[PDB]
Amino acid sequence: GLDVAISQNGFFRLVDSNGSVFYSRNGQFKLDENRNLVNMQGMQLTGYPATGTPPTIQQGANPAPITIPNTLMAAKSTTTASMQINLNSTDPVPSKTPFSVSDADSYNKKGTVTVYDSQGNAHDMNVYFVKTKDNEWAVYTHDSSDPAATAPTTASTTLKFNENGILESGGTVNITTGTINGATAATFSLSFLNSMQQNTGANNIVATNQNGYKPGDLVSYQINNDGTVVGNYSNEQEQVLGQIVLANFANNEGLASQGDNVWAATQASGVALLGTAGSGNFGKLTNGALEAS
Amino acid sequence: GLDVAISQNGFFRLVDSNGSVFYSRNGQFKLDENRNLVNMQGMQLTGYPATGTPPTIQQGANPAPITIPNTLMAAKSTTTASMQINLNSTDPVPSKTPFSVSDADSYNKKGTVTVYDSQGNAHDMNVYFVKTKDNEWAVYTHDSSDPAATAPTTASTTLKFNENGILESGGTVNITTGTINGATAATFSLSFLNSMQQNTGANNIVATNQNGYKPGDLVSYQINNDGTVVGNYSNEQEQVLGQIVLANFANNEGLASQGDNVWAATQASGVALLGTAGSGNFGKLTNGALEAS
Repeated sequence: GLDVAISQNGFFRLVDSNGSVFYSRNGQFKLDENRNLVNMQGMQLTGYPATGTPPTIQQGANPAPITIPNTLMAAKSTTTASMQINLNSTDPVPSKTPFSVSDADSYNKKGTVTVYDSQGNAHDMNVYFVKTKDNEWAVYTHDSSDPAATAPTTASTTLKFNENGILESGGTVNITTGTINGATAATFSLSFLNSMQQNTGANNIVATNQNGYKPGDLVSYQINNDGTVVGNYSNEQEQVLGQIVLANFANNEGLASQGDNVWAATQASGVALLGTAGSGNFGKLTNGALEAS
Repeated sequence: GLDVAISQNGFFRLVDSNGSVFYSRNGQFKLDENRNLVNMQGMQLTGYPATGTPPTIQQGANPAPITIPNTLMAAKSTTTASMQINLNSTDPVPSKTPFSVSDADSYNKKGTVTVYDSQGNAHDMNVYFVKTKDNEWAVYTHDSSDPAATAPTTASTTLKFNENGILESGGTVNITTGTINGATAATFSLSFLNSMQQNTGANNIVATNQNGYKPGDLVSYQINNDGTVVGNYSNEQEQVLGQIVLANFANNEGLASQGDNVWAATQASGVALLGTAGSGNFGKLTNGALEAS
């Protein structure tokens, strides 16, 4: 049961099953089976919808019943990843050829970045650096999570460093994962931005990142103090679901009582003028609410 | 990446890693780290294994995952060799005695045949012909590749020719090589079949042969149009590795779609009836494939 209060002026904007619009400062709502937020009389709380991916609020749409779906948040397939490596200029060119993922002396360094496909399976992508000549390093990649993968035989790219050790070419390359449990592979741009070749040191990965994630179950939802409604999911991600609209009238004394501190607009009240908590005419909600699903 | 897809009837027969059997006309295979030919879901193409030495495909075989091992093809120790020589009846009996591999006027002719031991070392076998009297020629042999081998002071055989110059006796003799780098010697039958004594000419070796060879690294592999899978090795030899099986059903409409273009047998389809491309129920593969290692 959500309890949300208006600190200063304004009313929540509600609708009944016929679409007639009403107003109330009562902030007692329960999530019903249709995933709407409803007061004790069944009227639905309204606000701006969220659309797109990532979802965003459309403040120019007509207000409609807020929904808090329990639909899982879809996996996002990785399309970018990065690895920042410091490579040692004094490293040997490996004598053991060819390169093999199972031959630890056929490469100079292995790193790993875990990426995700459209279905949300993890692919632990191993990245191998093989010094070929002064200042140049072949890069192989391999999906270690794919039990039916091919052995890489050809470098994905070659990093070339200038005399000061700054990466001058070969720093971005398109990688495709293996196909796990039928799912279509992730295809992503792998960047080695900020990698350098040190005059001396040991091969070391300083940072990695990637922009995908697994699917998430709804763990909790919340109303922020500006009325934005946000879902929190089990994949450590969030999605905006909508934003509560508030209403003010030129004359509150003209509003028609429906009982149960619900009100209707009249000629005497003027038209409802709409906005959001914490902007323009309206103070923030006193707090908002956070509720486990 | 191999491509042998099927516009005809017959299905390839695949297994998942649990041994469950599936069928598909899709012929897109990759050679994975496990050395199986897999489709995009990681299912393994199956067929008859190769057995024996030389490896062959039997009619009694259970289909199993095709393998294309990267393992070396083993050397074959030589067990036969031949040298066909035309010897000159007017040749002198050498006056310089004794016979010595180092004294070029102590023999009438020298030839060479390179044989192999089971490790694959080459032994350069020198063969010396010394006319002893009318129509008889002593033959000495020596492994020039073994520094510890005793100098030949006794003939390995004596060739005797009849009045027409046809070989009458002494034409077949077992030879044992020396040893190289701690490996066991080769033992082979040396044949002088088709050697002749000409009324007049110069001593001349027309042909040699032997049946051994060095070890070979895998260079390429191929699928022939009858589905036989063959490895090609750097010793200029080949090995059969297996033979892809095809399946047909009494009722294809009865097969259970597994997604993609993969199918499972059912009571409605009947049991799979197996064979090979280019025989019985099945026409040849449209082409086959050839891939470098």
